[PDB]
This record gives sequence, C-alpha cells and structure tokens, in this order.
Amino acid sequence: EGKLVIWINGDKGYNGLAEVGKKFEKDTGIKVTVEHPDKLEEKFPQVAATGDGPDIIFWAHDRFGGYAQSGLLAEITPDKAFQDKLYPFTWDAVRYNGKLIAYPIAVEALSLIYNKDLLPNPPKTWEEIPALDKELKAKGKSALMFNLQEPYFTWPLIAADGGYAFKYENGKYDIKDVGVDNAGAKAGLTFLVDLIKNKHMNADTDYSIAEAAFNKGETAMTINGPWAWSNIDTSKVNYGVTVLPTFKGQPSKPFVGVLSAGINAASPNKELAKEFLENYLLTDEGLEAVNKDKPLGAVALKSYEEELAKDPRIAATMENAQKGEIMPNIPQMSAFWYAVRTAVINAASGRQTVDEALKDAQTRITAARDGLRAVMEARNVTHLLQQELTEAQKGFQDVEAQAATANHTVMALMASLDAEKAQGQKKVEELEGEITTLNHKLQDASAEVERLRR
Amino acid sequence: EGKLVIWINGDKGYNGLAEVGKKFEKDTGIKVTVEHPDKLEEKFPQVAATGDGPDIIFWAHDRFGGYAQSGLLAEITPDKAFQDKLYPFTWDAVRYNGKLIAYPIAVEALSLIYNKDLLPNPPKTWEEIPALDKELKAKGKSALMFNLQEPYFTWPLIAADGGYAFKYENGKYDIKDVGVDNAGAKAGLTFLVDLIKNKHMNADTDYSIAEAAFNKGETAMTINGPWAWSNIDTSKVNYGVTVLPTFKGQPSKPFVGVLSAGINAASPNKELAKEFLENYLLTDEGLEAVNKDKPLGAVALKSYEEELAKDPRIAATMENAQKGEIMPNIPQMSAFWYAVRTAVINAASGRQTVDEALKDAQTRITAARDGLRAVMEARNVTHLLQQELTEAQKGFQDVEAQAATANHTVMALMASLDAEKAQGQKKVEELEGEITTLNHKLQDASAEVERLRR
Amino acid sequence: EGKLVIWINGDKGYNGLAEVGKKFEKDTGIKVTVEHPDKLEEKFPQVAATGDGPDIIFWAHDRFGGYAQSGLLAEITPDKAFQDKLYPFTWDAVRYNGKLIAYPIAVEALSLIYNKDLLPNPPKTWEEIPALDKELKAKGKSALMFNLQEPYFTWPLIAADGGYAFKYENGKYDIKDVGVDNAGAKAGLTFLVDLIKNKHMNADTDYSIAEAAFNKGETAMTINGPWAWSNIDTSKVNYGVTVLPTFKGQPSKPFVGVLSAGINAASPNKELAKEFLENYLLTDEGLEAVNKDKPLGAVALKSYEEELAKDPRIAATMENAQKGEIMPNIPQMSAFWYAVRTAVINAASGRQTVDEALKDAQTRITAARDGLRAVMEARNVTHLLQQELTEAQKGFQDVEAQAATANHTVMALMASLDAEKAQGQKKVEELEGEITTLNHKLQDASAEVERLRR
Amino acid sequence: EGKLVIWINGDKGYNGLAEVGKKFEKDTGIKVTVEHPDKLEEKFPQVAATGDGPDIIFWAHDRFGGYAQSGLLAEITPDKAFQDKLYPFTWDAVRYNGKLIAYPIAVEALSLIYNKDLLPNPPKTWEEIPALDKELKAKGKSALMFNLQEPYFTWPLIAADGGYAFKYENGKYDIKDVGVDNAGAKAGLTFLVDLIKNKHMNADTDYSIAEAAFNKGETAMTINGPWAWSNIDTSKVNYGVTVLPTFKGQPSKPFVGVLSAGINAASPNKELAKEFLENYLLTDEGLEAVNKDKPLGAVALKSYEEELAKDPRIAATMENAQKGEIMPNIPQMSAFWYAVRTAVINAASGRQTVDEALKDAQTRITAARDGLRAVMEARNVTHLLQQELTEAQKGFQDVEAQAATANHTVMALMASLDAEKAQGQKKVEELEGEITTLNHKLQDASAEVERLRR
Repeated sequence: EGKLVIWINGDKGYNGLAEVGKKFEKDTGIKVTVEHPDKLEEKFPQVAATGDGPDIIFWAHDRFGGYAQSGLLAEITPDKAFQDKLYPFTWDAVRYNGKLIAYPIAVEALSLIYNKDLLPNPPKTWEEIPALDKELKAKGKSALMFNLQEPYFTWPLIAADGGYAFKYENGKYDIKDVGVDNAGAKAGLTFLVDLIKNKHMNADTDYSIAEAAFNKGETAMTINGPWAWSNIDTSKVNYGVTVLPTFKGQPSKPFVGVLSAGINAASPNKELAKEFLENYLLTDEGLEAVNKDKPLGAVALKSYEEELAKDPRIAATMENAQKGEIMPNIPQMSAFWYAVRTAVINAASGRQTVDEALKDAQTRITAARDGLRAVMEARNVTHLLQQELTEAQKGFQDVEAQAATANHTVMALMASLDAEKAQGQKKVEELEGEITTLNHKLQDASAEVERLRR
Repeated sequence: EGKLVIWINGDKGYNGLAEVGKKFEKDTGIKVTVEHPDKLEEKFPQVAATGDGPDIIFWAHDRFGGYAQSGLLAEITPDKAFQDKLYPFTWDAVRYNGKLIAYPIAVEALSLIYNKDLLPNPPKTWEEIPALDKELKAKGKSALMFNLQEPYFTWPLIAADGGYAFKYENGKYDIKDVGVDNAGAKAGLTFLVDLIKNKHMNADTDYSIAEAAFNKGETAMTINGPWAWSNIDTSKVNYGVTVLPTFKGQPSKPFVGVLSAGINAASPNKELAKEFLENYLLTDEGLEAVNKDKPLGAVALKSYEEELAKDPRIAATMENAQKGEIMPNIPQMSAFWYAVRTAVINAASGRQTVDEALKDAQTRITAARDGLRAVMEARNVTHLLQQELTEAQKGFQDVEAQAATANHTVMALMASLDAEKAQGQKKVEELEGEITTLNHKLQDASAEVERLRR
Repeated sequence: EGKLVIWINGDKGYNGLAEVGKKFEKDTGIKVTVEHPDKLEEKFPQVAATGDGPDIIFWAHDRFGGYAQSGLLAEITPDKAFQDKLYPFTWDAVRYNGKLIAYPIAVEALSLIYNKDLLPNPPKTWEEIPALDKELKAKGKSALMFNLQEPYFTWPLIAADGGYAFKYENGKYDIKDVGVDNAGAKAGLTFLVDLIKNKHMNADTDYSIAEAAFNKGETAMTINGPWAWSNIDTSKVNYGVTVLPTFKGQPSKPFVGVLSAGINAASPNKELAKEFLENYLLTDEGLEAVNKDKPLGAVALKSYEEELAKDPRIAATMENAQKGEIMPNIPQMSAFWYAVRTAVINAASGRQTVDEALKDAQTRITAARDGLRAVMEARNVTHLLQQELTEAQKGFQDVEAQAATANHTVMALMASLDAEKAQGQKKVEELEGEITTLNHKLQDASAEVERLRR
Repeated sequence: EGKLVIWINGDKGYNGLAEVGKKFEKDTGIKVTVEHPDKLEEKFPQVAATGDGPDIIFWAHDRFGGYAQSGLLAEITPDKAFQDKLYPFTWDAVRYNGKLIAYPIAVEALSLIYNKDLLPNPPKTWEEIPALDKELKAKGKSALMFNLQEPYFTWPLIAADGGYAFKYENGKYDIKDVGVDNAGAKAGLTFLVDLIKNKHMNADTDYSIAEAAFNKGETAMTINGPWAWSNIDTSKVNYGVTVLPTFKGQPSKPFVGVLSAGINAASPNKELAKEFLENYLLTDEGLEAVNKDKPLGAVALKSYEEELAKDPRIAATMENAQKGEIMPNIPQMSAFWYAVRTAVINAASGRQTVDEALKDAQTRITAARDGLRAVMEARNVTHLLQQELTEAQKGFQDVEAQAATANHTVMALMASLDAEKAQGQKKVEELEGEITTLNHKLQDASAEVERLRR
C-alpha cells in the first residue's frame, strides 16, 4: 500500500523495467520494486488470493484467462485514445468474457527463416517448396526442415486454408466449436504429410534436428521464433527472416503470443498501476529502456513498433503475427495441444490417414472431460443406488415381520373358527329351546280354548 | 407400584384368574387388577420399554424369546423345590440363553381324534392306516383326514423318526443346525406323500375340510387340538382322543406350546409377582379357579394335572406333549414355518420329490436373511465404490493440470535450449579470445628472449 | 420435564431464535436451549424413537411427511383465530392424512431475477424470450441462464400450463394421480427443449455457471431463490426480482418450500411447546429477532409479511409462492426428482422425444410399493453405472496415450538440454586448461626476459 | 463365539481342510465350517467391516496387503520355535509395515517344463535356446513356447539379471524405488525381443496356444506352474519339471506366490484361530489331508516339503520359488501388470524400443494411473455388487413365494370363518323370528282365554 511491486520473468529486461520504475519513483515519489522470483506463474494464484504478492504481473497472455476465471485480475479501464496506441489485434489477447483484463506489451510469432547464401529469394508459397527441394537435393541440401513433432510449428500450414482452434466471435470462445477437421485443415495437413511422403521432409524431424541442420547450412529454410535468433547469430549462417509462405492463396496462420501486464484484483494501487503502465512503460521511452536490457522483439505499441521495424526480422514477426491466430487463453486449449499433437504425429508417421487423424481430434480433445463427466454421473448413480438399498433393507425387515403375523394369524383364525361355531350352536340350541317351550305354551293354551268353547 | 396389574388374553379365564387375584388381595392387602386389552402381544413391547403396562403377562411361550431378546422380561428365580412341582419339560419352554424367563401354566399339543362308533380301537401305528382306509372305503368312509396345508399338523409324522426344527442342547438353540432333511424326516414325509399317492388322503385337504368330514362322520380319525373340542362336542359324533400313532417304532412328535406367565423387567413388584404366581396361581386351588371360568386343558402343575387326567382327552394331550418337541422361542422359527410350509405342499402336490423339497428347506430357511445380508454388503460396497469415484475425480483434475505443465514445459525447454547454447558460444568465444591474446603475448616474449640471448 | 430443547438447522438464524427463547425464559421461567446439530433431519427419527431429542424441530416441510407417517409428530391444535394470522396455503404444506402436523414459519420459491442495466423492464411471458435473446445476442449477451440440470429449476416452466406432481385432494395426495404427462407438462417441456434447440440456452447449464454468468453481467436474467441474493449483493449488479413469466397465460408453477416447526409425538411439554410457537415466535417480535440474525425470506405470518414485503424482492418471492406448487410431503416424491432429472437431459440432448421422456416419468413415479422392485431398479442402475465406469476408463486411457506423447517431446528436449550443458561446460574447461597452460608458459618466458636480460 | 468359520477359494482342497476341522472339533469341541463363496477376496472387505464373515481367510498373499492397510487383519504372534518350522522367506510374503499379518501355507512359482522324448536333457541357460531352436526347427519342432502376452510369465527372464518391481527393505517396500529400467531389466527384455526378431518365438503366443503346443509335442519346452500339470498328465507327453534357465549366470526371477491364512481383525476367537493353524493345519497330517483332496504344490512347512519334494516336480517349484520374487503386497502393483504388459507388446511388435518402453513403465508409478486404477477397482466392485443384488433378488422372490402360500391358508380360513359367521347369523335371526311369531300367536290365544271366558 502506497508503493508498487511488479513481477516479471527472469528472461526479460527487468533492470530495463526497473529504470522505468525509477523514472516513476522520481516523478510521483512512489517507490517501485521489480522482482523475478522462481516459477512465478505457479506462484501467482497462491499469493494474490490472500491479498499478497505483486500489484502487477508480466506474463504470456494465455495464463491470464486461467487467472481471470478465478477472478484474480483487476478489470482494466483505458480510454479509447489509449486503446488506439496499441494494435487492435493485441487487445483480443487480453479479453475474458468481454472484460479487458491486462495490457499488451510484446508480440511473438513464428517466421520463415532462410539462408541468404543458399537461397537469396525465399519462396512465397508452400506449393513451390517441393520443386525447390528437388533442386537443392541435387547439390546435397534440403529446402526446408522445421519441428514437426509439435503442433505449434505445424499449425501455421494446417490452419492456413481454413483451420481454427476454437471459434472466437464477441471477445468470447465457443469451447464446443473446434475447426480442426474442416476442409481447410485437411488440405494443410495433407500437404504436410505429402511433403514427408515425397521425401522432402523427415517425419521424425524435431526442434534440435531442425535447428542443427539450419545452423550447419544443410537446409535452406526453417521455421522458428525470436527466442532462436541469438542462437542462429552465432552459427554465422547469413540468414533472412520473413513472411511465412502462403498456401492455397491464404497466409500461413501461426499462433501468436503476447507478453501482457496484468493488475491484481487484490491490490489497492489499481490506479497507480494504470498510470505506470499507460503513461510510463507503454511509451517509446519506456519500452526502449526495457529493450536496451533485453530486446522485447515486436511490440504492441504502434509508435515504437514502427521504430523497431527497421530490423526487418522484427518487421516479419509482426507481419506474421497480424496474419496469425491469437492463442486462446482458455483452460481447454491444453486439451487442444494434447489432442492436436497426437493427431499430427499419427498423420505424419503413417499410423493414420489425415482424415481419421483429424476426425478423432473432435473426440479426443474431450476425452478428458467426457470421462470426468462419467465419473460425476456415476457419483450420482451411487447416491441413488444407495437409496434403493435402504428401500430393500426395509423391504426385508417388513417381509420378516409380516411372516410372523401370517404364521400366528393362521392359528388365531383356526381357534376363532372353532370358537365361533361352538358359540354358534350354543346360542342356537338356547334359542331352539325357547321355541319348544313356547310351542308347548301355545299348544296348552290352544287346547284350553277348544275345551272352553266346546 | 404397590399393586399388580396382569394381562391375559380374552380367550382365557380372566374372571377365574381375578378370583385368584381377590384371594391374594385379601391375604396381603395388595389389589390385583386383571386385564385383557386388544392385541396385547403386539402392545406389550411398546409399554414395557417405558416402565408401563402390566407387571405380569400371560402368553404363548414362543413370543417370549422375542421379548427376552429385547431384555423386556425379568429373570425369574424359583427354588428347586418349586421347580419340581411342574413337569421338567415345561421349563425348557421358558429358557433363553440359560436364563429362566417365565412361569409355565398350561400345555397344548395335537392328539389323534377318532370316532368311537366307526372305529372303537384306533390304530397305534401310521403303518396300519393304509389298510384301515381300504377297509372303511368299502363302506364309504375314510380312515383319516387332517390339515395337510400347514406344517404344525404334518410335522408330528415327519419329525417322528428323526426330524427336528433347530438343535437344542444346553437351554440354547443352534440356529444353524436344522434337522429337516435328515433321513428320519425324509421317511416321515415320504410316508405322508405316499398316503396321498395311494389315494388314502387328498393333498388339497385343509383345516375346514378335515373338520367338516370328521364332524359329519365321513372319516374315522383326524388330528387336532383342544381348541377344537367344544366344536366337535356339538356335532355329537362319539369321539375319542388319544395317543398319536407311532411311525417306524417311534412316537409321533407334535409341537408343544405352553401358556406362560412372564414378569416385566421394568416392574418394581418383581417379588410380589413371584409370590402371586408361585403360591397362589400355580396351586390346585388357583388353577382350579381359572379352570372353572375357562378350562386350561392339560397343565404344567403335576399335582393338578394328575387330577384333570380323569378326562382322558387331557391325559392324551399331555402324553402327546411329553413325546413332542417344545416349539422354539426364537425369531428364526418363523422362517422355519415359512420354509417348511412350502416344502410340504410342494412335496405333497407332486411339484417336487420329497428329497428336493426337503433339501431346499436348508437354502430357503435363510433366503430371509441371506438376502438381507447381500443388501448390507452392497451397502458397504457402495461406500467403497464412492471413495474410488473421488480418487478418479482427482485423477482427472490431476491429468488435466499436468497436461498444461507439459504443454508449457515443451516451450520453456525450447527457449532454454536456445538460451543455453547462445550463452554457450558467447562464453566460448570470450575464452577463445583470451587465448589468442595470450598466444600473442607468449609469442612476443619468446621473440624477445631469442633476440636477447643471440 | 420443565425445559424446552429446540432443533433448527445451522444456516438459519439460531442466535435470533435463542433471543426469542430468552424472552420466553424470562416471562415464564422455562429454560430454552437452541442447537443446530449436523444432519439433524436424519438424526431426528433415531433420537425421537428413544424419548430423546428435541421438543420442537424446525425443517423444510417435505421431511415432515416421513416423520408423521412414522407417528413421530404431535398433531397441533391451534384455534381458527390463530389459523387466520397465517396465509391459508401455508397450512396445506403441513398436512398428513387430513391432520395438521406442524406450524408454518417461512416460505420459499424461485423467482425471476434480472439485471436492470441490461434489461430495465422484465418480460411477463416466457413466449417473448426468444425474441428478446436475439436482441441481446446481437450485443454479445444472453437473455436467460439458470440451472437446467436440476428439475427443481426447470419445473416452474414445465408445470406452468396446468401440470403438477401429485394431485392434492383434501389433506393428502392420491399417490397414483399424477400431472407429469397431462396436456400441460408436455407443452412446457417442449418449449424448454425448443429454447435449447434454437441456441437460446446451453443444455449443460448448471447452478454454478448460471450464478457466475448473471453475477458478472453476461446474461440479462437468471432464475433463483433468496439464498442466491447475498452473492449478487456483493457482485453489485443492479438487479431486480419479480414474478416468473407466464406460459400460455398461466403463471409459472415453481415448487414451494415452507420451513415448518413440528412437535415430538411423545414430548413431555405438549402445551408449553404450542405456547412458545403460538405466542412468542409467530409474532412480529419473534420473527424479527430471528430475521435480524438471518433473513427468513417471505414469512407465513400475515402481520410480518406485510412488513417485509416492503422489500419488493420478498414480496416477489411470496407472489411466486402463492402462484406455485407446495412440495408433496410423501415418500413417493423422491423418484420424481430422478425420473424428471433424466427426462430433462434425455429430451434436451435428444436421446428421447418429449412424449416418451414424460411417459417414462409417468411410469417410474406411479406407483411404488418398491421392496423387490427397488432391487431390480438397482440391477439396471448398475448396468448404467458399468457403462460410465467404462467411459471414464477409456477417457483416462485416451488422455494417458496423448499425455504419453507430450512426455516424449519433453524428455527429448530435456535430453538435448542436458547434453548441450554437458558439451558446453566441458568445452569451457578445455579452454580454461589451454589458458592456465599458456599463462604458465608465458610466466616463464616473461620471468626470463625480466631476469635473464634487459 | 465358540465356533470357527473359514473361507478358502473353491479350487483349493476344502474337503481336505474340513477333515482338518473335524480332527480339531473332536480334540477340543469347537465346530469348524469351511466354505468357498464365489468372489470371496472381494467379499471379505465388506463382511469383515460389519462383524460378519470368516474367522480365518485363505488366499494369495498379495491381496492381504490391501486388507492389512485397512486394518482388517489381526497381527499374528507365533514363537520363533514355530517360525523356524517354516522356510524363512515365506514370512517375507506375509509382512505389511514390518508386522506379520498371516500364516504362510503354500508356495507357487513358474517352472521350466520339458519333453524328454524331444529333449531328454533340458538346458541350464537362456542363452543356449536360439542355438537349440535351430537344431529343433530342422526337424519341424520349436524349442520354447509360453505366454508372451502376460508379464507374469515374461517377467522371469526380464528380471533375471538383477531386475525387480519395488525394493523390499525390512518389512515393507519403498513405493518409489523401482528396478524396472535398471541395467538388468533392459538386458532381459532385450533378449526376449531378440528371440522374437530371430523367429525363435511368435509375438502373439498366449497361454492357450502354448499349453496346446507343448501338450501335443510340438515344442520341446514351455514355462508354467503346477496348475497346468494335470492337463499334461492326460496328454501323456513324457515330461520333466526343472529349474528355469539362467540369464547372464543369474537365476531366473519368476514371481513367487504364497497361499496365506489370515485372521479377521475383530474376530471373537483370537487364540482359537491361531491354535487351529499353528497346531493342526501347519503340520504333516493337516497339510496331508488338504494335499490329498487337491495338491497344494510346494508347502511352507519344512517337515512336509522334504516329503513332497520326493516328487522332483515339487522340489523344482520350490527351487524356482527361492530363486524368485515374492509378489509385492502393495496396491501400486496393479500399475505394473498394465505398464509392463503394454511395454512388452510395444517392444515386441516394434512400436517402441526396449529403452523407451521400460522408461514409460518406470514413470507410470505414480502420476496419472492413480485415477485409472480407482476406475478399474470400481469396475470389479460392480461385479461383486451385481452378485449381491442377484442374491437379494432371489432372496425376495423366495420369500414372496413362501409368503404367497401362507396367505393361501390365511384366506381360505378367513373365508370359512366368514361363511360360518354368515350361516349362523341367518340361523339366529331365523329363530328370533319364530320366537316373536310364537309370542304373538300365544299372546292372542292366551289373551283369549282370559277375556273370552274363565
């Protein structure tokens, strides 16, 4: 309270950011402390939920939908003037149910990487890569090698013509709409598989294999991110970085990830953070300071991005990001990765046709939750089936009780049958006795009248 | 408190008993009230369990084991001198776990009933009845007709040679030992079934059909109890009552039931009841008074029984009771009746052979509780199976969480691979730079010594 | 014996009630202790049956049918001067076989709740909701959201047009006359399915979802009880509470639950209990003390309901209640919840049609008497349980397979990372050797220009 | 209370064990019943936990770790004079958290079985088998065939060279110390895979196939337990039973199973059950009675094992016991059978390598198959639950049947009683008619002597 504590990961320019913190400390008297604690993404939900930890946290936007789901983040309110300082599409990476929940900072995305010496004019279209490889193979090189084991890297081509992870309409994801076996994704994947079939790529090619091959000049092109540049730098291949090839006319569609600054729902300093982010960090001065300590890569702030774009590699990254699909910030996306990962490997390794591989994603992406659903139906079915067991229990105590009554009743009734039957005749003979006596009285009176009348 | 209230059923000599109550009231000043309330056997366990109702209750001994099981009855303490005033075997009808729990009063049991005019010398053995019937059939009569639908009436012959309900050893019943399919019972039943096969009896003969037949002089003999006498009296058949026929040398073994006076565990007047029963009711005077109001039939009190025996019918009853099997006072006896009932009907109607009918009694006797036992195992199985459902529930939350870690870890590791690799070569070239500088220093020093030494 | 122990659930205002019991302890001198034992509805039948437990017991009236039937509850005898102080229908929920068995205290019913900033004038008919949802979906919001899983919530709509559970005749229900697939219920349920068919609602909308949706202003309307308000109060949505819409001109027919106060059959303090309720609790001052501790919602006492109904919400709940269905206090009702819970899902997800889904309800409801049937219904339940444990089993097996493949990648990278670190750290020691070596060689040369020579 | 009930699976010599109980019933007087309820292992945890079921339970020792963990078993306390009568290592299979929880009775392990007319001298090492299969294939016969599908069989070879499931430490298992991809396991599985690669075995050889092969003389050898012998006896192949062959000079490590006798935790007969096992069963005479009914195989008792070992086969099984792995009595072990089962298939059919397959077995303990196991234990529990419900259903149907017959009597009687009441009441009014008719006629006659005349 009265000061701002901020968490950013250790692989970012925290000192650079502290500098911005000091400029703020000077101008308002508010001391800003910047920290990079160990695995802070895991640490965040634990300290925010007891009014502790950072007033503001910098992280990949995808972890944030999980935090907003637990109401951990403050809703942010930037006037539209400020909203037009950043790229439209970056805001879409920081919404949850229509509420804006964090400030976009950086933008990251795969790009085509190529050896200028081997290939000074990288191709624009996937379609021409086969022919290009047949050429380079004749001088002991390959056209392209990139990580096929993972979907993050194979998606761009697959999504190109029509795929999508989850439909997005109004700042909201329909988690039941999955565009992974639409005719477009099938075309994407077929092509990719066909490249393997026609021995232009190896299905067992992963990250390290690709990286090594490019760095040793064994392949003309590869696909990869800004995280990889300082590595390729020191191979001293002469490498170009540029727009991903199109497919069937359409841009490749690589997933996009966005370093974002979010504010703690718990924090009291909500407006002093809003200030710090809006007026000190998200400016050319502020981003430049962080950039000096460690490059951010392509940024969300239009004005400063336009400066960094001198570096064509940073130009490419953003060009690709703007043609790509923001990576959905919803819990279920990890099911997507899981499912899609297995889908592709199978499709590639021959284990499945594209069609069956992609058709199963629809089933498998929910195998997690359908099974969990069956566990909870079964939970209820046992409550019911326990009730029925009570019912049977008293059914048996009942039957046992009403057996005794039947056995005893059989005999009661026998005694009664004899009682009322003996009581019967006894009353009868009494009455039948009264009759003979009256019969005799009437006989005796009648006999007298005859005497007297005669 | 200070007085005795006593409950007896309405079909007994309650006025007779009140007279005994008045003799007591005179001699000790204690007013005794005698009551016959509606279904008092059902009413007893409800009033005794809140210190209410009668100080003493007269009822059929079999209901009393159920009462003692609920500790409702006081344990009685009659010195051995008093014990020898009643017939030994009667006391066995009033034990529960070795504790004497009531005073025996009256004894009831089936006897052979026969038409003196049709058959002045009733047979002594079941074995001679077929022949007898062939004789009497030739003059339009039957030898024997008695209630075959119920086991209480068919048992005497079945048990004759070896059967028993539940084994009885030390004032205790082994509820797992049931002698209903031992070779003896098989012989008894076979005979009975054979009588039906050889058209000496009808399988569909019940109590009313038997009674009618005997009372109209259509049959020479029947089997029945004292409850039935006053009924037969008024048919004015000239009837004898005597020992049941033997089978295979052995006496018939009819069940025996004993009117017994029990004392409330709750009652404070335990020693004033002991008194009343021991010294006023269980004497010749006392029983005689009750007898005047309503005959008890054969009694437990040796001395007075020996008087009543002048009536040979009452002699037979007791002779048959002493050769019979006290009717077990344990809850499970109603399963016995249920099982054995169905056994015999089936055996008689052709629906089953004797052997299979009797073998099933062993199973069916416990359908009852074996089935209840399954309901309660199943009750526990559900508690367990609900626990496992919790386990599966967290198994799924787990798996879903550790999919997110895996997806994020795949990428963390990719970045790290590039970080530590670029960091790698940067340290290497620094060191490799220090090397050339030292290489050049040493060269320059070495070039000097050569100059100077030369 | 001269002391009043009262049971009332924990989530009620028991410190309030405690205050009423002290105002009573004052004006008479009889100590009153209130408790709130866990699972006290299920404790009561065990404690009452041994003369122990409470003189008065507070609970939702439907449980009191179970108690009455076991003869655990005393018949209350209030004058018609008193009876008129409460709303006529609150007596209909405390009747068993004509007899009044408990005192009504509070009344509860779903009501239609709405966000005024998103919808200032709530609709008066169900039929206008689709039209209204379209309007709202246009600006990325939904019309209505409320727990579809549970029948308790769906019923109001279904039973609206002349539907009902069991016919209430005089003071009981005919257990075999049922309004579940009469004209009314079919039409209603048809409409509920249409809303899901036409995408206006999701088939798997539960309580937890529907609360969060409304309470964060995603949806214009929900359906819910007084229990759900304080959670809205904290969310600060500007909400209103009103009459549930009409369907076919008829009011929605939500269930009514009426907190009743019953009296133990064999309680020593008969008139004293009556006295407390009639003259101390069921008065403006008693109910207030309670209400101040925890809100009872609408109350049965006219005098005080007119005070509380100044709160348009409490007035609304009571309106819906008068327009709604009392919960039958008969055992048979517990098949209703199950039969209708599955009927809903089956008609919704399309596994059955509306006619056949309500015909199976019709059947399972009417009638019991269960016992052996219960056991066969378990037999079929466990086939269903088996299917689900199957589904859960292949759910895990699928996730496990796909989890196996992310782990393939993860160990691969971890491998390469560990390898990279090994290679690098060895290369570094190789160089640091070269350096220490050269440093020595130079030390010699150097130390031998300085000495030998200059 | 003064009686001993025992459970033992049906395929065991229970009529023999009964003979041991009669020798026990004679010399003391305590009756001892032996039963063999279906699915009794699953039954026991539900019957123990309601003070029902058996005093002692006979089963494979692995199931007893589950029971011990729930506290259902009594800790046995035998003197070291007794302990020494049994082979040291049998007591390692009846320990849970250091405590002895049952008596060892019999020992079972896989042995090497061979056909002497095809191979008079069986090999002493796995390594010579390919060499020997070549020799045999030449004359159209295979060296070895046994169940490759099941790990229980394939384990012996895999575990040979220092492999193990979980480390046994003192009296427990370090649940996290696992020998499944140590140096030993890999080498063994590798050999098993090679045998399949080089066409010495078929990948899809299961039990059924292997038996029929060996039993019809198509293969020189098979691997199997005592249970398969009697089937060979009949086929009449001339067969020997011997130690399993060594791998890398190490004895094969087949799973040992010890049939053990456990005692119910809350059994009224504590010292009596101990008395029966220690002094009557675990003795030459006792074990003989049981072995005469059905062979027990190896026995834990020294005195009688040296007798049975005159059968070379039995000595052979004992030798492979001692040289084998006692089954861990811990829940976690069920993951093993699965993980490994797949591991073996995968490594065999080539879908994984030996290294990566055994690493996946290494991991699946703990992690994801927490939940999946619980689902599958639910899956088997419902099978027990279905048997229970079955038992209840025929319990009801039985009593229903017998109830129906008692009612038959009851209604017949009530009919007769109602007929008798009718018949008589029409008589009594008939007479009362006459009596008032006669009175009137008399009144006239009489009134007409008094007036007319005198």
